[PDB]
Amino acid sequence: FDRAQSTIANVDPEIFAAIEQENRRQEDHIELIASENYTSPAVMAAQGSQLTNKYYVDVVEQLAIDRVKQLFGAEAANVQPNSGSQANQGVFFAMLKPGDTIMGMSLGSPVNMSGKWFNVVSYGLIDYDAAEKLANEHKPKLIVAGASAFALKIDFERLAKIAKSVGAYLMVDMAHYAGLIAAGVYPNPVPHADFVTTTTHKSLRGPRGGVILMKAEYEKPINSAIFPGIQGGPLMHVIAAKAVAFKEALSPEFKEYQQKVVENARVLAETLVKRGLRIVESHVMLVDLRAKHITGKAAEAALGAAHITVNKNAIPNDPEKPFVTSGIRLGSPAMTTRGFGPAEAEQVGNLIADVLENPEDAATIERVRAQVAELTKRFPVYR
Amino acid sequence: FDRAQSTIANVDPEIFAAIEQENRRQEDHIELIASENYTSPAVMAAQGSQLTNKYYVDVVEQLAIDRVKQLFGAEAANVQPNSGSQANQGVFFAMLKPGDTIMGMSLSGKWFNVVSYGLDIDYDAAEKLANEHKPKLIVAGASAFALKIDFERLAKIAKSVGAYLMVDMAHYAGLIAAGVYPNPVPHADFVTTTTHKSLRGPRGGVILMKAEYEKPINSAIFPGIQGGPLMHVIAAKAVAFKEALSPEFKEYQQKVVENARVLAETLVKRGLRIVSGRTESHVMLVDLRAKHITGKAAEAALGAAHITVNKNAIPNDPEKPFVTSGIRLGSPAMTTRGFGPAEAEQVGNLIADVLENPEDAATIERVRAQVAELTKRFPVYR
Repeated sequence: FDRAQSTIANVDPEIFAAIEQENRRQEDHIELIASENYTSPAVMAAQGSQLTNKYYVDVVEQLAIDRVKQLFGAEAANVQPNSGSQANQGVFFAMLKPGDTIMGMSLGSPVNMSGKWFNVVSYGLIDYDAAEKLANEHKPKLIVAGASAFALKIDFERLAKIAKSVGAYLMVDMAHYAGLIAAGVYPNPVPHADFVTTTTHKSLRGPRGGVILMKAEYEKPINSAIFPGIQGGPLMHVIAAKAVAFKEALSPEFKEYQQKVVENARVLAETLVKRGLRIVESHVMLVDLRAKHITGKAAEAALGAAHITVNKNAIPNDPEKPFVTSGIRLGSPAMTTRGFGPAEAEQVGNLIADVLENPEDAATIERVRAQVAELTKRFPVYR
Repeated sequence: FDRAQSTIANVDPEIFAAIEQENRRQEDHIELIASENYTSPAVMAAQGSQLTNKYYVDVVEQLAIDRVKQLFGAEAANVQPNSGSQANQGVFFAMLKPGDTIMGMSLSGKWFNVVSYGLDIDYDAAEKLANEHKPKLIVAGASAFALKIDFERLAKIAKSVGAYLMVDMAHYAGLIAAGVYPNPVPHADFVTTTTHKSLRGPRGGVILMKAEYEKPINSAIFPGIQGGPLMHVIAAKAVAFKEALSPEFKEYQQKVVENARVLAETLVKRGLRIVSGRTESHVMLVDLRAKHITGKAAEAALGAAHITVNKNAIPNDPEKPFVTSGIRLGSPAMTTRGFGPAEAEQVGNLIADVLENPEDAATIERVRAQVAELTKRFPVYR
């Protein structure tokens, strides 16, 4: 908060100004990028604590491990990774040898994989027969699925059977869905997978970081490779922040929040459809913009000028170049965190359509900016 | 501070209590582990900021990069790693391929073939080993600074066998920034460091490199060093780098060196032997054999008296590795919280008092009370 940040103001005016600019950006924009969120003051205070000075499991780390195990029903957990990528790579580093074969189920999908360090084979997404055939041909040591497995409603039990039949581990990256899974909205892969990775930010609404969940059989292999003797001191301040976020996620309020996220996304989608858009039980949607004769890139820019943040995104059979696109992808987690409910979701849908219908018209952009300002003033992120 | 961490108190009493307990531990102990320090309120506030919500280079990251390049005269920098060891891995895995040979010089075999040169410096013998094993990369670390290795000469040896030269300066980076120790950057392909320790920043790492290596370092997928940055932590790094550029930081390092000199001289007056670190250093290794106490026993007894040190083997140590005949200790942390030469001398005598009667309850209690007077006078954070 104000007093704490004031400690930066006179020692480093440039960094103070950058922080203040970002605070303003977060307050003044309606953030609809589906991976984005606003973590709590408690989370931030934990990672702003004196735990940064700290270098036989620390109480803070045991709390984080115990809570994340509880949240997902996992047999074991490692909370040391500093990112989703570090979590995913950490599984490969721990469990595999150079040149081992990894089979990804993809739509960097489903995770980024190094062709220098591994033999990476991809199954394009479902056809369980074709996946099993490919697995038998390539004999992967590990099969990995990600966001697309959730979006496409993959049967994780069935996938686990396929992995086991060819002698492969099954890994699932649930980062894009972790908060919803914790709330029971989406199926939990943990009972079925050997490894489940996630970010601690995004729909889990925690600090930036990662976690590896694993069956107890793989606790030692994971922890014998992912520990301070090899990767150096973990960030115990960030681990404390993870613990705080996991306690929040265990609460009934968090379940209600995720239900509100789903409902707000439904209302937003329904409003866009009423306003003539096409939508290609979720927190995220892909909007086909072609009926409004605007590209994804132009829509992203125009919405941005109106203080509404989205990402351009290719649609299926997109007629535009991949750096142009015919779509935008947008989600409800962040607007829900700052207090928007169904009425506000519908307002946002209408503001979006207003911009798309006249994207470079100055008066339209000004009116929408003013309506956005009413919303952001009434629903501040941080008080 | 109190208002900020108060936001945790009712939402997560268990974590709040753990934080309070750690705050008390930092306050109530004299920390002499040479790698430990206390970073500034500004650094903490940066990494406690809303930058955690933020997902072309961000102004914050460009400031961090530019400042660390300025601090060390580096051609390029990557400020992404989250520990010293992770900075090191970020070089190995970006620049090498599976099975490549790394030659370490010092006092992961699944991934690389590691050969070790054991450390007056025998450059010919190091060169001979390098010619036999043809390492793709030679790494020097803390022992290279402690032993006064000639980095220009080591760079020539690396070139002569076809190896990159990497130097890990984590244990000396703050001294190097202040001009007290030689800077390896002009001579090495890669220089890695922690941002904490003697640089007194947030916990993290940095890779410094010659300009031609910026792209391969930044692009590596494996093992997940790159590819999801913590912009709040990067802002904290930037703050620490601005601090390190200041004349005040140089004065701090001069005080660190002086306090270590006083500590060492006091311990010698009390009948201890300094193996290494007696002059021009923040760190020293104490040979305890004259006091007939193991490093393990010394660490434990000093800990009971609220003085924190690490046991550490001495050269030719007769004790088991978990036991040892020495302790390693340093002045950075005590200097940060305001101790000067008078207090450094007092600390030296308190240490000796414990070493001389480690099993005597009255001695431990007496020293503990003296330690409490010092820690109360010299709080870490106000």
